[PDB]
Amino acid sequence: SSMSYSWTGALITPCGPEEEKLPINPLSNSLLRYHNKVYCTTSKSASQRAKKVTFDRTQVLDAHYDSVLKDIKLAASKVSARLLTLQQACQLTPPHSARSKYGFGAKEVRSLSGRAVNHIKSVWKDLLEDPQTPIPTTIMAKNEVFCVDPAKGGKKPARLIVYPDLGVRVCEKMALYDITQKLPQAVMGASYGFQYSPAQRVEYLLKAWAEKKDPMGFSYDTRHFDSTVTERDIRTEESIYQACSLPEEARTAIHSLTERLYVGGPMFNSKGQTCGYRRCRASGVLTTSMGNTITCYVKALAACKAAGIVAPTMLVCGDDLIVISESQGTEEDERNLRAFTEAMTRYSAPPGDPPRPEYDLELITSCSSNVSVALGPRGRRRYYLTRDPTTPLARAAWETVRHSPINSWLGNIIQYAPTIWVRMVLMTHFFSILMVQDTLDQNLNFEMYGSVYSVNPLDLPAIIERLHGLDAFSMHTYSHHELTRVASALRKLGAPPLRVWKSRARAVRASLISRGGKAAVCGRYLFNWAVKTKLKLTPLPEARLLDLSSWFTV
Ligand SMILES: Cc1cc2nc3c(=O)[nH]c(=O)nc-3n(C[C@H](O)[C@H](O)[C@H](O)COP(=O)(O)OP(=O)(O)OC[C@H]3O[C@@H](n4cnc5c(N)ncnc54)[C@H](O)[C@@H]3O)c2cc1C
Ligand SMILES: Nc1ccn([C@@H]2O[C@H](COP(=O)(O)OP(=O)(O)O)[C@@H](O)[C@H]2O)c(=O)n1
Ligand SMILES: [Mn+2]
Ligand SMILES: [Mn+2]
Repeated sequence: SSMSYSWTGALITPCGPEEEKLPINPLSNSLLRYHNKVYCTTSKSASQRAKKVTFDRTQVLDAHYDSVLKDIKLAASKVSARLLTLQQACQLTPPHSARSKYGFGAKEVRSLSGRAVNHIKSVWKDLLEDPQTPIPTTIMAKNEVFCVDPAKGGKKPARLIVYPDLGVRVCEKMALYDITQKLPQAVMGASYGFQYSPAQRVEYLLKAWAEKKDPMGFSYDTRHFDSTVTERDIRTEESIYQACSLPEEARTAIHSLTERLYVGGPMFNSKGQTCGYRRCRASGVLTTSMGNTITCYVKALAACKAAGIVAPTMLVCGDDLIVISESQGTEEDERNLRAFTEAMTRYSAPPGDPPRPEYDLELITSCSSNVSVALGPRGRRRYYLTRDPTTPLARAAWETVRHSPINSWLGNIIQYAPTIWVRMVLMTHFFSILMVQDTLDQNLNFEMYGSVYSVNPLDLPAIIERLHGLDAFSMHTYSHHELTRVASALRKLGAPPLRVWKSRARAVRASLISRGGKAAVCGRYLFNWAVKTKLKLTPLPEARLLDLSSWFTV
């Protein structure tokens, strides 16, 4: 039926500058050596990304989907949501969020400057009163940093980002913000993924695998998900929102937003030229993650009914998906996943990689992360969440005039603290730099789902214990997979081997303990793995005092 995009063929122009790599990346050139392999996407590769995401889509709904949708709209019916006040909505604007054509910006919006408050009042009135005219959107390349893959044809092209004006975005929060904070949890329950700390996520997969008598899991990511959301998906989700107990002013605005923005609108490049028209999900609206994750839930859950996936347990993070279910022999299980894929493709959510039933939890990957196991001193199996370190390393090497990679180092040390690569590579380089910089106690930002939290480098031991527990400073024997992947990435990036890092880590332990105080606790804990004779670490009193709830939620 419907064509995802159409293109006037104007360029997808960049937004401001696109910083270049420098001839010395002086923070990360003691980390890895092949700074050529570390590249950043760019509006140049936008034309190529355009060509891969455009295609006529044909959706084929059936009674499994119809059944599922109703059980979800009934789950949504249990919801009460409230409008956000124009001012609440305003103060949710991120401090550096892209400014408005009408000369004002995140600065003024969060300050409740009267100029903006007015123009946003006039936006929201026109939202309620006119429920048809399209809302112009801006399309721009997305810039993000990757390592090259010569197997994947070199350098990825830049993901497309489409978003409305800054005044608009605040009204989406007035109409919809409250729903984003409740509906995914009300519809899916524990199937909802973005509520779990890494350890909590691991506990869930473990709980699920254990309660099958013969489990079988697989993962599913949809190829170019933002472009396979059809106009009927986006309206079907508006009727999921409308299932909720809402005030009448909200429903009007919601409906107007769906008709005028969400189901599609003309896209403008940064120079203003009409760039094309969009008939799919704009990645950039408030509902981008709620909408993906819920649309994904039904499609995948209906396709589950359609394949005869037995006793399925689901974990949905955006378009990524894990399904630990009941096995029907290796022979039938294979057959079902084809039915799954076919069903999904019939729903306009075709995969990039054909799913495959797996029977070993380490071999199942989704959300770029997998589970894994290590022994401790106790000879006892401890499970953790790890991932391919090739990209986190690459982003640890992004140094330009304008961006310093250290926040990224924090982010990883926090998120994948138990990993052999964080413990032995990142943590080593982190403190090694901070101490020489003599900024070991200057605060750092840790970013996650758009929230930023203030984090001080010397608190890392108690933070990591509240999130991962003391077992994180005692991982004895890593899996043969992890050992191979970590080795493999260090080679691929010209970083020194893990043997080397053990020598350098010994040193950082010395200076850290020799600074005493908090620095010394970082030594004895974060680098206990490094020493011939391990100190018996005990709980930290600070750990019990920490509130890390909203970190890994939404
Ligand atoms: C609602 C939401 C908002 C986010 N906002 C920001 C932000 O403003 N600035 C920033 O630097 N990072 C943002 N992120 C990414 C976030 O910081 C983490 O990196 C995120 O958990 C992805 O982890 P990952 O790279 O291992 O998953 P991935 O390997 O990237 O797999 C993709 C899955 O994770 C989600 N995801 C990954 N990257 C993003 C992204 N930029 N935006 C939205 N979803 C993403 C997708 O929903 C998808 O389900 C956001 C993530 C979510 C889910
Ligand atoms: N940096 C990012 C990455 C993904 N996303 C969204 O989350 C979805 C995840 O899809 P993905 O990461 O597997 O890549 P695609 O399949 O969309 O090409 C995207 O379609 C986008 O809608 C985003 O909004 N910002
Ligand atoms: Mn995808
Ligand atoms: Mn994905």
